[PDB]
Amino acid sequence: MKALILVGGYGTRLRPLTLSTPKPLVDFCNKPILLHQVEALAAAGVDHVILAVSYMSQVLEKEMKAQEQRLGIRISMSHEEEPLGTAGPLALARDLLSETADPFFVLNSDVICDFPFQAMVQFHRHHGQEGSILVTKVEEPSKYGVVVCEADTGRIHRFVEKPQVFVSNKINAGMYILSPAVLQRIQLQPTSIEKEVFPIMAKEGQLYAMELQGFWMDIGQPKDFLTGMCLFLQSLRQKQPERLCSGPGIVGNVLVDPSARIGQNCSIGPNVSLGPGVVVEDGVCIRRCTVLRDARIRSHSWLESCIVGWRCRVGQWVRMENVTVLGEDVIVNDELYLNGASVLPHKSIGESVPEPRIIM
Amino acid sequence: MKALILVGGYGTRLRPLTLSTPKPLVDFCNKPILLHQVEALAAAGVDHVILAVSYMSQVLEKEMKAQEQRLGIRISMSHEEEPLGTAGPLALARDLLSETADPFFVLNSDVICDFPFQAMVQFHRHHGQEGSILVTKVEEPSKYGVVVCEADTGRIHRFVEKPQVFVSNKINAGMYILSPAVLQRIQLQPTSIEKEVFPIMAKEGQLYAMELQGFWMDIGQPKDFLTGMCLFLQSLRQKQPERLCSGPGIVGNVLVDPSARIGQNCSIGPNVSLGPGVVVEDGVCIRRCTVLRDARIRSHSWLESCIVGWRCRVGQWVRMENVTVLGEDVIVNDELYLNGASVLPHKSIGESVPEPRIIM
Ligand SMILES: Nc1nc2c(ncn2[C@@H]2O[C@H](COP(=O)(O)OP(=O)(O)OP(=O)(O)O)[C@@H](O)[C@H]2O)c(=O)[nH]1
Ligand SMILES: Nc1nc2c(ncn2[C@@H]2O[C@H](COP(=O)(O)OP(=O)(O)OP(=O)(O)O)[C@@H](O)[C@H]2O)c(=O)[nH]1
Repeated sequence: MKALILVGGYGTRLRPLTLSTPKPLVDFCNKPILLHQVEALAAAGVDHVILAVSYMSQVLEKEMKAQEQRLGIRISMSHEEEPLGTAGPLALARDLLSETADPFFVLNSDVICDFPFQAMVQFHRHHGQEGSILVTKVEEPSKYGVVVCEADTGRIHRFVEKPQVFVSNKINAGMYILSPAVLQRIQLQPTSIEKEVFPIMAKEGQLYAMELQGFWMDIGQPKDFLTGMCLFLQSLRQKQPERLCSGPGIVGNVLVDPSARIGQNCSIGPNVSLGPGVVVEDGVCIRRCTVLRDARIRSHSWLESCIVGWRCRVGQWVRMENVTVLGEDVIVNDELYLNGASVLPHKSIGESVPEPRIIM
Repeated sequence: MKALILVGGYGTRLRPLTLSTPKPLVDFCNKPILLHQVEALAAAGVDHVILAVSYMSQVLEKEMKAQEQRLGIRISMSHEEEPLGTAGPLALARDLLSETADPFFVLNSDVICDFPFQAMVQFHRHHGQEGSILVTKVEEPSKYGVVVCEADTGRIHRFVEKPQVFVSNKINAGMYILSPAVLQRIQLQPTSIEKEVFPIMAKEGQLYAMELQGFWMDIGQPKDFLTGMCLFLQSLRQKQPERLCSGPGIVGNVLVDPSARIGQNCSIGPNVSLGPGVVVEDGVCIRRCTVLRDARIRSHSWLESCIVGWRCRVGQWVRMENVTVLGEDVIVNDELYLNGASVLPHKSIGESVPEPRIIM
């Protein structure tokens, strides 16, 4: 099939991470999240996907042009200079996606599940109308478009009603199979697919709703980034137990990259994903954390529920907790305490942050 | 002469403006500050200028090499790959600054003053020694690197100083004359000139001082940028009053580019620097505020002590004050009070913000 991941957004949620690199090139469990979705597409049999680029096209173009030939598929990219939202990508790319009368796949980048492409195309053949979404039921999140669905038919009566769920209990997981007939309904203008097309789509009855098995998380937020990392390591425990590292100083599910290094007398606790090149010295405790490429974590420090970005140097006897995000090349001095520090890139910290702040 | 302007330190201070363009290329009084530097250098009579370019290398050099042909002076660019601090620059360009036994200018990226290049190059020869610095008198020397000198030689005993040094009352204005033998005190490793080379040169007896005559300011902080603005607009009233705009609603020292347009029945207050293309609508009271390029400020707004970045949109009845700095392409919604808001680029604000805060 031909597919489409709209990957151009300014990652304003997940901001210090998405200041250096784009949001799809943020390394999520030792492999970028665009690479997760496009690798699942290549597993599903989609022959062709094109990126819908708006911002930091350089790095995305380079890495994706390499991974094009990495795996046997023709993957081009549609470039936009003015950000047309998440719908204008459809009409910008309508030149090649209005060729045949076959449905195309539109995914958010920031969504990680296990991807039922074949189950949803099996779903989409039944109702035969324009658009299919998949949805996920969680109680507390209402950020996305919360949807109202039918019985095992699945037809959408209503969606996009504002937060005050009241027993709806289904939120759309941002993945669509659209017919090419709705390609002409969208126009070139800066438009959002989530709140412009889909409302009249829902009052027309053309959306249908496949709902998902389990392990879904959107990881556009750093707290949601660590929660999705927890879920993804749980799913890898239930699927590939040999990938998760296992030793005497390893608790729970830990995803150590082979290029990484872990010193002795150090307790890498549960739900940790060390990146390619990290140096965790002798005596560090790390639980629930994400450490990205080339980040050195010096000895006797204690990290819980925090993202440590690229080329960071965390000093000795440092305590970082409560979802602390560090940008690229952030240097924490020794014996400091960071609580909720959102640190921008290229900043050396010599002073504790005892309350959640944006260090700038 | 040869000049060496250090221009590749990341502008961590005055951050939402330097998260998009480099600190040398941010607009200060409608011109990049680096262009103030090299234009007064080319007026004074240096042969060429070496730039030390690390951070946003391509976008800075893409304008610098287009300006060198228009100036009439040559430009070399010592390309920093690791950022070698603020002294490792002239260790990188050692062979360029070692072509002849000659003092060379070393300049900072942030300083703006009446650059006294010829009086400085007259002063450096009389004292004989290896290096001379341009100092300036402050009002209150509370916490900055302060300098204590001699009576008529200016032989500075001690250079760098942590606070409660009250006896000094003189600071480094960021301009240095340097003989090539200082060039063989340096090493290719990353180092600072204020931290280590000037400290041992004030141990030697080579470092000499000569204080300026008014209007010095850095633009490293954003409030320091705003007081430097007017420190410059008071200068443009004192020296070349033709450049400053004057009109019925225009009061005080205002700078307006010819592309900038202003509706009627408004009140542009003193110390305003409207950049190129900016659209000021009806009834918009702008005072003490620099408005960078392509920024639209909608009607009935009030702005005081503020920096509006590139291509921002300020809504109707918005009250922005207290060094509220908007980054590039920040859309402020109507009827909103912003006080202290540092707003990161590509971010829309729907709530008013009463307390000083970074919006990430
Ligand atoms: N190609 C492209 N993709 C876009 C554009 N705007 C949004 N997207 C995509 O929309 C997807 C999901 O939307 P969001 O969850 O709100 O993420 P976002 O674009 O980073 O926006 P924020 O709310 O600021 O985080 C993101 O993965 C983006 O890649 C665009 O203008 N061009
Ligand atoms: N080429 C280069 N120049 C630098 C580097 N670091 C500092 N400089 C220069 O050193 C001079 C003094 O530094 P600062 O005034 O503190 O400016 P800054 O580099 O933006 O750093 P902060 O204001 O502290 O964020 C400036 O002219 C910088 O351009 C560097 O790593 N590479």
